[PDB]
Amino acid sequence: MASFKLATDLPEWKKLEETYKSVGEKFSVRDAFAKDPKRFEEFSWIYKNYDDSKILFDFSKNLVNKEILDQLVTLAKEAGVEKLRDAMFAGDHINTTEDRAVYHVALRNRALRKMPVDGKDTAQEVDDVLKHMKEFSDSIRDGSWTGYTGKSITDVVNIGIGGSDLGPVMVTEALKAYSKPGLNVHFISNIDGTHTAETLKNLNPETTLFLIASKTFTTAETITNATSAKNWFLATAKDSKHIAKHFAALSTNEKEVVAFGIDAKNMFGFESWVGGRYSVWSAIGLSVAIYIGFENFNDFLKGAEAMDQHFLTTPLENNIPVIGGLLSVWYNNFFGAQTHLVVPFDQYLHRFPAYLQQLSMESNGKSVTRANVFTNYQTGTILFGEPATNAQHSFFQLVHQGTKLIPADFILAAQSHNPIEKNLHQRMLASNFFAQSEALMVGKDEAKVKAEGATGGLVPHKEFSGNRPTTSILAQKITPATLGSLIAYYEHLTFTEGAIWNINSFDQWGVELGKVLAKVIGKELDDKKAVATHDASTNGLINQFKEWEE
Amino acid sequence: MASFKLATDLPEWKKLEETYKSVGEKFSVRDAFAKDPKRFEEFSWIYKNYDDSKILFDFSKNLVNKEILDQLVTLAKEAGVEKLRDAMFAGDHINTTEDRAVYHVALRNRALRKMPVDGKDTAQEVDDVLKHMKEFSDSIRDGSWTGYTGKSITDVVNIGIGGSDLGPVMVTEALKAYSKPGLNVHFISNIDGTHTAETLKNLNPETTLFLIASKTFTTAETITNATSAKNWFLATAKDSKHIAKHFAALSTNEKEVVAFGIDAKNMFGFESWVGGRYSVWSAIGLSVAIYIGFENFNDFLKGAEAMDQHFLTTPLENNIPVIGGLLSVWYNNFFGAQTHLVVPFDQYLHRFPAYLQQLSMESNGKSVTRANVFTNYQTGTILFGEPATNAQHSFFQLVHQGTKLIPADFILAAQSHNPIEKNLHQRMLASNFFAQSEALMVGKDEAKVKAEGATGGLVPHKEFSGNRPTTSILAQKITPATLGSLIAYYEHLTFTEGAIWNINSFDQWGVELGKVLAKVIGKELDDKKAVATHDASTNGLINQFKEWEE
Ligand SMILES: O=P(O)(O)OC[C@H]1O[C@](O)(CO)[C@@H](O)[C@@H]1O
Ligand SMILES: O=P(O)(O)OC[C@H]1O[C@](O)(CO)[C@@H](O)[C@@H]1O
Ligand SMILES: [Cl-]
Ligand SMILES: [Cl-]
Repeated sequence: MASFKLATDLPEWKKLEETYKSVGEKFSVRDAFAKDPKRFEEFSWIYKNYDDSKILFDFSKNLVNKEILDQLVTLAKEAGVEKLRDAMFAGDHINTTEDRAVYHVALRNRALRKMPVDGKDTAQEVDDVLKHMKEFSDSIRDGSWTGYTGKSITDVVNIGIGGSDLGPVMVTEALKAYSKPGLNVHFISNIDGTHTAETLKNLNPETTLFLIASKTFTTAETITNATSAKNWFLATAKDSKHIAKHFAALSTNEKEVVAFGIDAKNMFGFESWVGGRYSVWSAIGLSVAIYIGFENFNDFLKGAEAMDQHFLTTPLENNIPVIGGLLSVWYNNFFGAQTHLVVPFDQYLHRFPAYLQQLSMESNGKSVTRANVFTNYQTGTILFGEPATNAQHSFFQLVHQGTKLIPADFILAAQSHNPIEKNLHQRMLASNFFAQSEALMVGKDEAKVKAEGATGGLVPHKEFSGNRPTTSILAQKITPATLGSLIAYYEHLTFTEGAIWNINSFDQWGVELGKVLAKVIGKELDDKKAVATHDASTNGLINQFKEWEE
Repeated sequence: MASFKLATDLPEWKKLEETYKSVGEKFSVRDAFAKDPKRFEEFSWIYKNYDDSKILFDFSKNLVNKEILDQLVTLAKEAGVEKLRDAMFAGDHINTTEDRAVYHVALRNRALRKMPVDGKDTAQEVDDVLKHMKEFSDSIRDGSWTGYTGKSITDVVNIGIGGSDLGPVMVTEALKAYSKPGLNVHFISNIDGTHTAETLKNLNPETTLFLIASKTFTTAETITNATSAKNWFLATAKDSKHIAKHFAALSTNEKEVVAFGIDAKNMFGFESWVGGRYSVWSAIGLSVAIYIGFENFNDFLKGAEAMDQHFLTTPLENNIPVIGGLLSVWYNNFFGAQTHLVVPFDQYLHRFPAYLQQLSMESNGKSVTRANVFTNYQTGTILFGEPATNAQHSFFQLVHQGTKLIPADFILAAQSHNPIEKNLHQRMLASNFFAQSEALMVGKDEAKVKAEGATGGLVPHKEFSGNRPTTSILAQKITPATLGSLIAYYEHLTFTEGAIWNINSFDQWGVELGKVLAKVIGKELDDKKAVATHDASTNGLINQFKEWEE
């Protein structure tokens, strides 16, 4: 049980409402730098990773000062962020609505600390599956695991959706510099048949390995897609006994895996207490281990592990994911900003925002607290983004000159995996990273617009308000370890947010209605008889489809 | 000059504020269907394309009725949406801040109507460039245009960013079913050197064609990327005279094209009155013409042309892009929703939301009206999305159970280009399209949660508010013509929004400050001396980078 019902009940929440009116709403970042010559030092933190690599988190261009952050910290203490965190790490069933542990932290327990669920250490069982993942990925990569005609595997297709897809996609894209030429990964996720047809078009069944990734192993799209891949494989291979060399499963559900015709020796298991949107660390990351090798995958886990130890052991006021979460609440609940922009100045990280969208929004898009009452305040933010410099030429116009507050996180690596032309492109990329946050803060007033040459009614069109907040995250390099630490940062930021809002960040009851309603309609699409069983819009859309379908 | 200063000054705006309080804020869609047995018929419209194909636009699950829509129409009339539209089509300089025509409509004038800028018909000059595009793309595709060693082209790389990139990417992805095996398109856009290195990795200079796409032909990232591709080509080809077989330009700026070492015969020109985010219809779409053939590209243009004729000639109250724009304003300015979700139930359309993000947000992210005063009300929405069914497993949890209003557009084709398994996947995909909008509208109350088996404090966690609005857009098939009509729909929706807000949807002054600030910093990154020329955050970030860079 929670210690409180609603976040709005916490005494510091009421205090922050007043602080918002007196100091927050008209906060001047320019004035803050001028008041405090140590602002950068006070509002930036160096994270040191397990391998002594570093990441600078600079919050100093945010609409925050010591007064405000101290209050947000007091709010975090009243909301029991620490008690909930420690319960999570203790293996307690803090996913209250499903009565489950929340133990993604245990997936990357490479130190083999004691980490019990139901009073039973999980360290060894997690480790065993990783050992299996190492053996199998090494086999694929060295060419000793051969297909049904005795050939080495050249292509691996992950089939899965949401938590079983976005992670493998994002991380294989992000760490693509660590891949081996000739060993390619592919993804089928959408039920849209285009996805199957386009992905299998040029693949050879003799040298293609499928990974069927589903926590439940009952997701409608995934089982259907896996059946279609099995059909495609057998159209060439003919005999079902060959499936054992070409189909593995990443799942919690051994029963359904085996019922599907996948051998238990080819299952890479995980438990219920791994949420899908926190599963890349598990068996789900097998595609990653194959693409870039197990040791790199282990390094990614150990980056998460080090950020977990940071989150667990650091006082709130210096606790980097906590500070990120506190600013989010500040913007979401006091300013009323609805969005949170995440912009990697990194092409490899192009699918990093899409990944964070699930982690953040599926966790925190809730309307009911742990005391089982409805919120009377905003919960999860809408998270979006694209890589820079692309994003500068898409929607940054609105970020600079629009009417909406859009808290933004910019991410850059100091070193590129691709330092072509003796780093000409890298320095240009970096210059944009620095200048965009600079621009958003400093703006450009009327006087400067006039000095730069505009007259009359053109003048206001060229003004920049400035005072637009950013968080800058500078890594040395986007290694596996760095990426693991960065994801864990957003995981614990997400944690802090949900803890303050007193929501359950770890369930997803909101997907069930669409699932049940789609099955009903799917049966109705088995003929071309007009339907009148729904609302008139749903009926009209279905009936128009029936007239227009093949 | 504008007829009014601020949208908030229009008498109907003030009326709508009252209508919002009395009827809008607590609007019940369920009650609306029960009051009006003809609601679906009254709030849905069939668009008929030039080829007699059709698209159903169903607005009936929105928070609107006849009273509200009539008021929004009166607002559109007070704001002079029609006068501004007709000025645009007349070739008038409605891009007031740059004193330019806004004439993307003239790019797809395949009927060769008289469409003058500065009193001079553009029909023939636009047509001439399309004839050049047809000849050249036919040459590439039939193999008669050979590289410097006499081989046919196998790969085409578009180099360009923002308006010069997102369109080519989105449309080649969307219409990929119409492509030819062995003739591939690639994109370099980011200045991040990863983008160049990864794209050119496996290409052969002897059979690779570059399209340097830049309206200005001065964009820093694009010229740098084009120089790098020219370096890569010449590392193999050795002699600069071979460039003429491997480099074309899509630009307004012949001077800079020629200074770059591209031959004028290999330039595909367009004019200043084509905004980048409305340029795919121009020479910029050359990659599309090569990928799927000129005739398919012409069909795409003629789809835009037909939607333009719809927009131009239809009374507001039946004018489909107008209705979409009016609902946007309703949600943005009366409910205070900050976002607009666009979800294609279509894998090919995976980059359709990212494209719309520029069109919408770069157009409408403005704070200054055509009367040259600052707005005191919300302008552009934050547009985001991913394809379904993927999006259902990412952030739809928040769309169903979060605390934010998120107006959503769902798009489905009744027929797939990939109807595998006698349409098993297609019917499943469609069932999700229908069920998601159904679910968002109908919700699930306390009583039903109890009937379905929940007790005690679990009950509220499983409730769905419902009354969550969607627009459903059902096409027969995503042909070129359909896609052209769909983009033009968002273009004219964007138009309507900007017209009501009295902003200039056609400039982008907001990108200049970041550009100027990045050049300053770029010069500072040419050494490793600490810098103190900026704010302390910008200085600290730069200095940390200098310590950590290669
Ligand atoms: O891994 P599974 O069980 O196929 O589920 C896929 C996804 O669908 C959800 O259950 C519902 O969105 C996600 O949380 C999950 O990641
Ligand atoms: O086509 P160009 O001139 O290289 O410009 C690229 C993009 O950058 C902008 O000028 C600024 O974002 C866009 O409007 C444009 O599409
Ligand atoms: Cl603002
Ligand atoms: Cl709501």
